[PDB]
Amino acid sequence: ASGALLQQMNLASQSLNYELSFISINKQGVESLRYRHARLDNRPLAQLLQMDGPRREVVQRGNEISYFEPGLEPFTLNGDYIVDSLPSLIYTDFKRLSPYYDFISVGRTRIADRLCEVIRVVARDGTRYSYIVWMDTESKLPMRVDLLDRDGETLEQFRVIAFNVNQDISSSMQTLAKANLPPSWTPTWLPQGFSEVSRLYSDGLFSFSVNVNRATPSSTDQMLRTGRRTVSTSVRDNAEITIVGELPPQTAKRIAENIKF
Amino acid sequence: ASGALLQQMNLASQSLNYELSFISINKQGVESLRYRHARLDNRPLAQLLQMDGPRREVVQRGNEISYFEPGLEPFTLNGDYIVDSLPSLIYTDFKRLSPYYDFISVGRTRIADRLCEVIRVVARDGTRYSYIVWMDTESKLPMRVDLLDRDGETLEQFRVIAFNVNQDISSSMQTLAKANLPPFSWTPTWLPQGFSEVSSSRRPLNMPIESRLYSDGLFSFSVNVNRATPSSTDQMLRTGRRTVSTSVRDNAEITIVGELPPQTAKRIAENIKFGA
Repeated sequence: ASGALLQQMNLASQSLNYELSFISINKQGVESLRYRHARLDNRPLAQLLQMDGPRREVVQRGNEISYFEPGLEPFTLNGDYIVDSLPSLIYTDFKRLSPYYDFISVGRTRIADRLCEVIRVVARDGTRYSYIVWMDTESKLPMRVDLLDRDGETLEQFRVIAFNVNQDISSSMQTLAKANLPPSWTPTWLPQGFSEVSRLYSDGLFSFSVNVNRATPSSTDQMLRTGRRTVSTSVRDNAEITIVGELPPQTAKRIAENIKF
Repeated sequence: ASGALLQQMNLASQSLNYELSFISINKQGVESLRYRHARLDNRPLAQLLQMDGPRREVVQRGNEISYFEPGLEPFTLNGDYIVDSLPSLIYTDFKRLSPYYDFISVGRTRIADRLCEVIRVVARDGTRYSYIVWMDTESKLPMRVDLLDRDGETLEQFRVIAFNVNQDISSSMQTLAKANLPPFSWTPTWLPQGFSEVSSSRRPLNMPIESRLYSDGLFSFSVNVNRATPSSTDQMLRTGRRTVSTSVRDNAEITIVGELPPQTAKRIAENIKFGA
């Protein structure tokens, strides 16, 4: 049941017309955001508005992502998503994940006065951070997403606050559509499901790089964690192995010590 | 002008029909709430809904507050507004405070995509916590409220996330209008300026404890005095807004409870005089 629900959430995020007022909670604080999404002529339309403070806005048409900020000059990049809108979990190909993750039904509750299916996303080998997701039972849109460290402490929370689904594409989305916008070593142990994309690795959800240079007098063993990001440096033989990305320290360490020359 | 704006925010919160989806942030976490307010026939109507988890709701019809919670039995109490609704600051008589507080204009910014006036509410004697308020420029409704300790760290935060003002009274506020709902031996000798005694009680449980409640119109605290026991100790605990200060002098256990900096609760206790 659970894996199919998660795929439906992915698809709903992409096909429905909707607006979410949400909050993004981390150790820096709580940020207020508004995300609008629509599909016109099989083309994705989106706006991410930042809701307090300076009027930072990012819009998507197709394929191009345009950035607006008072005083600064608007510019357009290529992208399939708006960075830091919905959590990256929502973009997952859950079918790819399914052999090496458990999707666990944890029951249901309300978020934003809407009944929600609650589902844990956990890697089977115990090597990774995990999610929980609360998804709207009716629309399947994500209502809350927690990223959890292995000790169960929350690293990131995303929380819808209010909440509407539209049948007909809204005025501002139609206006958006027509708008004038700016023109020698291998890692011998890896966690299950990670494959190579420095060497960059992904399991379809989390990613990390493994870097190896020659060791210098300045090479040190260190372990730094900033939020999602872990930086692990290790000196073996004449090499400085550096691992960077969304991994528990213990598992970053294990990758390093299993690099064979 | 800042004092006048704050009075207008007070009045707007009471007289307009509106809905606020908001969050309450403190050390415990972030809580999602929805607050609806209306005035029908010069009577306040309100609902506080709790937006995640179990469906707890509180309604106000005039002066009865009614509490609803699945599995439990609904009950109605008397009150002027829903507590832990809008911040208590919003109900202040800012005219009473004016000889003791500064109302300081700190500029303007956006909250919930609305332009807001930003105002600092500061006790002049440096004795109290302070607020900042972000108030909607058009409606004057409160958009954000920070309670700050004296070191400027925030103890509590109200923020609106969205935001609707109605000319007309809603369907649920009309349904609500017509619904079936349930029916001594010691003075303190130093007090910060503006605080006055609201009430006094004595109650057992059976040694008497004598309490006096104090308010300046914004902040409140109680001074409590019982006989000292072998278990009575000096302690100082702060939870958020709430400070609990216990001291043992003579044969008395003085306990101060409420919205006060630790150093000022301590000064109240050491200035209680026993006898005359």
